[PDB]
Amino acid sequence: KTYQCQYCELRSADSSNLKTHIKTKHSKEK
Ligand SMILES: [Zn+2]
Repeated sequence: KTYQCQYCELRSADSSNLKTHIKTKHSKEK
């Protein structure tokens, strides 16, 4: 149905936007 995060538990709809969420609120290994 939707796409979820891989760090917390916040969803958007599809990868399309979700990608951004991650980079800024989790910032891979930065
Ligand atoms: Zn997240």
